[PDB]
Amino acid sequence: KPERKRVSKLMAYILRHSPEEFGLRPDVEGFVSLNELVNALKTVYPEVTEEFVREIVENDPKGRYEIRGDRIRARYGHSFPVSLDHEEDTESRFLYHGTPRRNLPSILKEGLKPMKRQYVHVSTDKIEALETGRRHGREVVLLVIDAECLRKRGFKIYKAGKNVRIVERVPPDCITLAV
DNA sequence: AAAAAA
Ligand SMILES: Nc1ncnc2c1ncn2[C@@H]1O[C@H](COP(=O)(O)OP(=O)(O)OC[C@H]2O[C@@H]3OP(=O)(O)O[C@@H]3[C@@H]2O)[C@@H](O)[C@H]1O
Repeated sequence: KPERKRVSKLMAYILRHSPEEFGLRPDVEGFVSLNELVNALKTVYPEVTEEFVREIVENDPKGRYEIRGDRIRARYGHSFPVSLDHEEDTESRFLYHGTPRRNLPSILKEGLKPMKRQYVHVSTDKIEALETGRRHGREVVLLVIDAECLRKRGFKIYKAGKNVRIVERVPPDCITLAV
């Protein structure tokens, strides 16, 4: 549990935020070579192996990582531009976003913005949305989003994880409730 | 900061 989480957090740093600090160059789809990631991870944790990383990918409860052959990427969460190929979510009526209550006045004025990432992240699941908001602060509000309001304004929603969804932005008129 | 830990 403890060693996997540390290696998994470093993987997220490398694959979403700072591949260049380790000498890696993602392609336009966000993939790096698997052996490159293992060698990068080894300069911090020298006991990491290809099989140990493959384990983390297959057991990740959110679907954070994707392996295609000898290539690996994070599926969402990037702060550098990636051309993702996820399928569109056309079925969800409501989506959810958890956030510290202190952010609500700004969000009611501007809607949800991607901030430092490329996309706004939301969830199909209320618990997962609230647990994500709790990363940033103790007092959290659950935002309910009308997904069809989003599609009507042209902001298509993509299936990035099991429950994770990404969208360009969420205008304030599409936030129906804050709980 | 699933954005390492010091
Ligand atoms: N207009 C506005 N004004 C002020 N504030 C705003 C805002 N519009 C939005 N905000 C808030 O700014 C924060 C950005 O934080 P940021 O970490 O970029 O986003 P999120 O909290 O959505 O997390 C994403 C992934 O991170 C985890 O890692 P994971 O476990 O792999 O997956 C999960 C998950 O999918 C956030 O509080 C948001 O409300």
